[PDB]
Amino acid sequence: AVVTAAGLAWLRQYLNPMGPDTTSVTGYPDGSAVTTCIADYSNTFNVSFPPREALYCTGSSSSEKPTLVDADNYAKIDKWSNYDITLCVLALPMLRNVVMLRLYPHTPTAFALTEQTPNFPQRFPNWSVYSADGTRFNNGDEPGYLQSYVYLPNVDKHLSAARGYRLLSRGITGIFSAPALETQGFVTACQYLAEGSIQSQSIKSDAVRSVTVNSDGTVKNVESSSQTVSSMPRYVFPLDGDNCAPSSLTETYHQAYQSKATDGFYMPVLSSSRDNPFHPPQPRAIAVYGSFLARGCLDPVSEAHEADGPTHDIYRLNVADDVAPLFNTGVVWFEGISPKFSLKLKTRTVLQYIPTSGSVLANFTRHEPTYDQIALDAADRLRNLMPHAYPAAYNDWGWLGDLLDSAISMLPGVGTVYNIAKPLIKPAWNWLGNKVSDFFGNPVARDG
Amino acid sequence: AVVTAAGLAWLRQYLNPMGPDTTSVTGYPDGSAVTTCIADYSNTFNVSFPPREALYCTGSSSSEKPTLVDADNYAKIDKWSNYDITLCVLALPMLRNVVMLRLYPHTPTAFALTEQTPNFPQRFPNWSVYSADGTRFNNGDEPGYLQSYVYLPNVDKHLSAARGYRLLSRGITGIFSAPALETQGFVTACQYLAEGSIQSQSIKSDAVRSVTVNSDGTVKNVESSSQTVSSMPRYVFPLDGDNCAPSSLTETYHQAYQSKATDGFYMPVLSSSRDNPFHPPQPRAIAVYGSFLARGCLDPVSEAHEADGPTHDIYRLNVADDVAPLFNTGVVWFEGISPKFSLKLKTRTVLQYIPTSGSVLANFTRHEPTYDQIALDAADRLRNLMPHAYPAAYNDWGWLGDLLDSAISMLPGVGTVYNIAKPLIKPAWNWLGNKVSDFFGNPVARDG
Amino acid sequence: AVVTAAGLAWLRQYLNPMGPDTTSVTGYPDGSAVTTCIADYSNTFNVSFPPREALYCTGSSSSEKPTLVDADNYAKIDKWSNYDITLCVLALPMLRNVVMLRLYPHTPTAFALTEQTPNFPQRFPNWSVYSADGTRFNNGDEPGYLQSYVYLPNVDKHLSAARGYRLLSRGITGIFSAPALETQGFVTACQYLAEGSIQSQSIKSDAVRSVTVNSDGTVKNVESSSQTVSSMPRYVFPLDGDNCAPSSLTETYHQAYQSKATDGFYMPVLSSSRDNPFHPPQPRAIAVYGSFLARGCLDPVSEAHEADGPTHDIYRLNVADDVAPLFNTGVVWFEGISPKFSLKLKTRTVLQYIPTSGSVLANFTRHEPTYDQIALDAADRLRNLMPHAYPAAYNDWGWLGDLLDSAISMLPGVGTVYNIAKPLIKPAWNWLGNKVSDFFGNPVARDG
Amino acid sequence: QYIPTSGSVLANFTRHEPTYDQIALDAADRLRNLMPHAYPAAYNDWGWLGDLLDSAISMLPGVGTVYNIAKPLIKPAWNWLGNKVSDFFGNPVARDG
Amino acid sequence: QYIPTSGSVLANFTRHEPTYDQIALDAADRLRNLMPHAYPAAYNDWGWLGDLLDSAISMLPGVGTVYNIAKPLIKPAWNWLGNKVSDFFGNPVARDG
Repeated sequence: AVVTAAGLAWLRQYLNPMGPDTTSVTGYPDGSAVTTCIADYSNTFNVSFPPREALYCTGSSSSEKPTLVDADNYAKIDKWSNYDITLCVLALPMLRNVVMLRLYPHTPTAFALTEQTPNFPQRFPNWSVYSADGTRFNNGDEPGYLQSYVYLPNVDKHLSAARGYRLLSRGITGIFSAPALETQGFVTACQYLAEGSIQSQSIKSDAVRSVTVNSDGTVKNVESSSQTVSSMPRYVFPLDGDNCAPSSLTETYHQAYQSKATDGFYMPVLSSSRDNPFHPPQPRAIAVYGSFLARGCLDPVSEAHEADGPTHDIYRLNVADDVAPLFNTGVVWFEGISPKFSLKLKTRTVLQYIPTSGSVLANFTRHEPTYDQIALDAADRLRNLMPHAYPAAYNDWGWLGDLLDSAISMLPGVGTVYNIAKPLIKPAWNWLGNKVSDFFGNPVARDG
Repeated sequence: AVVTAAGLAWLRQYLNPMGPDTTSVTGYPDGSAVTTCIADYSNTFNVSFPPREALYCTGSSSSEKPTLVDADNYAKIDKWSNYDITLCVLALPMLRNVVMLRLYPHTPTAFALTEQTPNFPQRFPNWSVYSADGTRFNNGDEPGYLQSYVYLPNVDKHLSAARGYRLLSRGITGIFSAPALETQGFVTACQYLAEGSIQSQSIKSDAVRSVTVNSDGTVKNVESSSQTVSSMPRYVFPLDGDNCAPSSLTETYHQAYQSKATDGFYMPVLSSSRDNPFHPPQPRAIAVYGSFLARGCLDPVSEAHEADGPTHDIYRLNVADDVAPLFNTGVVWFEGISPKFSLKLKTRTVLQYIPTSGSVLANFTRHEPTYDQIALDAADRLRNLMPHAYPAAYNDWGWLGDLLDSAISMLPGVGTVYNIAKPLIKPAWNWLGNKVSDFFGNPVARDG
Repeated sequence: AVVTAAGLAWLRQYLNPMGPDTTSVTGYPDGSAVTTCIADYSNTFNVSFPPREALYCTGSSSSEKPTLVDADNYAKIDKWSNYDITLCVLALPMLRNVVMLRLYPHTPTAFALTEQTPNFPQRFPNWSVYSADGTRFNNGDEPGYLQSYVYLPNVDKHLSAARGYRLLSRGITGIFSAPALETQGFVTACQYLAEGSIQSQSIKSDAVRSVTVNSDGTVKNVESSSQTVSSMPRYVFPLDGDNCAPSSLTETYHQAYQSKATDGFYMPVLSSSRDNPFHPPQPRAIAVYGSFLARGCLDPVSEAHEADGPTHDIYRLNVADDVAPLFNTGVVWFEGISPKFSLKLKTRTVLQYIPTSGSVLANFTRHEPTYDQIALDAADRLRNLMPHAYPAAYNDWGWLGDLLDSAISMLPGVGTVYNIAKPLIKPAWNWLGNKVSDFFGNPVARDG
Repeated sequence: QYIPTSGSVLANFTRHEPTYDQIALDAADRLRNLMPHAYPAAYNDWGWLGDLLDSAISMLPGVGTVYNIAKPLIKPAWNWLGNKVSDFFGNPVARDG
Repeated sequence: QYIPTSGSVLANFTRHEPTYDQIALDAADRLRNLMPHAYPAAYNDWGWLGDLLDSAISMLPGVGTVYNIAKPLIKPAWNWLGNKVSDFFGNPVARDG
């Protein structure tokens, strides 16, 4: 009838993954009664404007040939460096490939994605170029943007050796810096659930046409294999790419975070569900789910037009991974950034494993199947009222824990002993105008 | 620890969508903290025996040609009009295409469905004819029944412009009338969860057979492409068509509603789940899930017979839509109806949207992310004890709200302050014999 | 605010399916308000070392020919009978085919499964032989192990005649015996959730190659159909076959049961979820989910290598069934068993039906849609702290019910009236060393 | 009721409480001669049945009686043709259909 | 505000509470002649508005008044050029931009 210590610790690391006090690492409070090993991956990447040597092309040029650097089309990308730029990060719930970095000459109207599968998507220090017309880039085209994946290798190496896993928490911090007199820019952050699923797109086969004209050979096998079948199963994410523009996100979600660029960001991605069960590792090809062109049988049609129905485009990412289901997809945008910026990305991913016998993880297990129902209910309660992100320097929340968690742990049901803990009001997170008030009306003087 | 006003209003519109007091429209009480726009679609259709001009044929006759009216086989359908008829409505959870109307010469043994995909299914004012042998109808066959879809166009137009949606409530009313001295007939209504899912049926490819007999041409590519693959993914509904006969529904479900025909009906379709999350629009081809013929590997067989296993027939509807998951499928039957009847269908569908930026919905948003846990728990509690339908004129329930909702809002957990609200007894909804008693023993004198 | 009698009875049969006091049969406490019929299937099988007449081969030898007995390779299996053996039973949640028996000459390193689909898997009295190299067995190979399915025919016959079903409880008892002076051996038991799903494996089509060399015939249709498509949908179980070795199971799960062989076993398989909804019968081909060989797009690759990505092997069982979702998969191992053993398997499967009108089940319905929330919460609570199995003779648990269920029914939320029921401690189930203590510290003197 | 044959289908549906109640049998034998042979098709859920008729008549058999007096029992008048129907306790029957 | 035409797009967005409030209309008619015609672009969220100005002026109309006295109302001085701005209750306006 009261939150335990372990449940409270889990709640604190789940809501504040990169808070300074989160030193101990604790598991999900459900009493799984299974030997588990919890791993904490902290990584840091200094991302800036890439030089030409780390810049490959995804077109059919690098199709069978390995990665092809840019044949000194880098002049156009220098032209980008003349003006201000835009930098998106997209944190899908994939376990490895923690985030997708993307660099634009200027803010796009939507999070476009190429129809054709790219060639050799590049891990972070390298980038891959895409054309301005939303197609893959071969040398001699017009570069549209740069893209890269931030890859955690230890996560792969450990996920190989595990019966099951579950993501405990994940946080991404964006310490931003730029030369003095060029600190201009804005930052926007938003989380939302993009519930992926294993789907296969609808494709067509090819009808064989043989015309034997020989004196005895007159078979004429004109049989039509050109029917509609299902492609490979892929894990498909329904992120509304057309609606991931910054302004749309700000006006849609009330917990979205906005600030000047120098504040950076700190996104503690949150689970969208209430239970977090173990899953066997299942690396699959990831794809992102587009829109449909032909209305098809959305209108009265014939049998022949049942096939070309509302089939949504599926954009292959050419990246395989296993995803943490029920976790929010995060996205931040930096607009009007000076091209000679410097973003220090810090990712902290803590996740639980069930070690496979004889594997490396077996030597690190740590056994307390603690149970705490109240912590889970409190997390489900708090999901809908935490801000989506905070300034990069905003850690060690005074309101968290002894105040917010305690005040909200008395609401669930009537599992309450303390009569009243503390009144809870609606916080006002106006970082742009320095009028920030936390959940209890206390103001927030600037700590950076 | 007490139901709010907004939660109560949502509960009232969810349980009584077409009640007279439901003037205000309110959203799902989960505090989604998202800019939302709630739309209320009220539609009315006067359905009667169709004339010949509004009656098309679905056979291969109208395959590439557009819809083909009946070549004055309408004499047989007049013969139908000689005797009494039967009228089914099937309310699947599809957002548009609110209901499926179907007209039978006499009550069928099951809700049959054609194996071959029909041609040009018709929106309500028009109908489409199907043969008596459970096949599509070409001119010169024996007509078996008529079918049509009741289509809401504004729902489509708005669903185009939305990031996400969720169905809040849906009600269907069936005001029935007929000439005096021909009021004879019966009405039956039942709801049940038919949990659809995205499935692909198993089909076969075609093996190519080339016999080059030329002096140098002797390739003989006899390779067999005749393997088993997966067809298009479709949203498949597991409605037991073989068991949707009226009598079976009455004897299976205790909340099923039965009455004389003149009472009409009023079905407030209910959600089968406890949470109602947003979903991106996903129009897919709808299909209904049949039964299997060949037992296949249900018995010890060889590899070659693994393929022809228990593959269930999938009946394509040739209709594309996106469905409200977790909502019950409703069905009503009118038996022994005078053929010159008149049914006024009134559908009220209220559903929430997340507007896309710049779309029309953006001008109508209305922002109060109210939270009310007790309302959700009360709805989950009440799901299993509300009647499936009421007489068409039975609105403004005295027992609802101040009595039923209040009495049942004290059960959940022990989140209770008022000591005792009101004893709750088992109601007796015997509309046929005029012995109706509500949830508190009060009787129901006839209001129509 | 207190557990009902019906809820308590359901809890007792769910946790102790084969306890002597479980005479009455009761349904799931959710108040489904549906006409239901509960069936109780109790079966007994005396399994021992099979003789040659009941021993078929699964290789391509018995491909189109029906089952083929062993062409007196039975000498090698007698050689097995010279030494000690190993006997696994694998209780997947399939409704019919209650368990899979498997016999090994000596303990394997993993629960291997053949890549090629076997021929004519045999029901229990017969067995099917598999080669030592993990392939199907034709006469003249090296036999690796024997396998059979324990099939319940009445379950099939009743599942044909039902709108919907749900598994209420299932227990498997393993009364073990052997000639005196040969009682040596060990027994291990473990349950774990293997959440299956309808998946289709990725396969390839075949590219047609026609070279018309005729004077007028020069078509040369070289079109490539050799693309990647999806195979048949199958219900796929993610059981970690590589990690089902006995020692790994013992060291992974803390509730795993270990004892000397003569103790037998008694596994009350438990649901892994909290709600148990009805489902329509859906017999599908069952398959077990393997591992992947080629890393594919787990590394930066080209489009052509997106196809050969991490595709996991799917082992077809050549058995069709419909499964009880959310129920644990059980597995027991008997090591070092004298080859002339005798295992009396007793399975009790109790499950609910919604009868189809006019079917046989309709004559046996029994209507009390009892509701009991507390029983469901108590079951969810108890899931994680019950032992996975008990000695075959350990029934009629004193601690169960009046003590364990009562003590734990006061924890959920604060729905508690009795101040304190009884302190609950951590039980110590050390059956090997005769130091067994139940949940309240009381010891367990040996009852057999 | 059935006694299932071993291995038959009925064996899977058995339901075991050999309840004994002598008073119910005596009450049924008593009531046999004074129940109407039929009722209108819509006449179910008899108010007089059970808590009133069965209780009132369960005290007659022998002297196996604890409650002093339950309720006086009169001769009902089932005149369905003329809408003058009175049940076993004089209460009238307004038409329910 | 709109009255939607049947079947039109607006019909899907209707929102029904025909609220009546006479006092609000009278207060608006009263306030029309004494509000400034415009304010500096950054001058929003008026402290004097509503709880002070509307409340103080809602007691004037007729004698439909319950609260004895709300707050004295003086003549504001909107001198934005010289930074000598005083609102309707004499409180000054320090520059917010």
